[PDB]
Amino acid sequence: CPDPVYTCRPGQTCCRGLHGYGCC
Repeated sequence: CPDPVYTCRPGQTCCRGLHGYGCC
């Protein structure tokens, strides 16, 4: 999640694990 806009909740880190961008 390089872009400024956040897809997930704040605080949580964005991980590119699963096929789809997620927050873990």
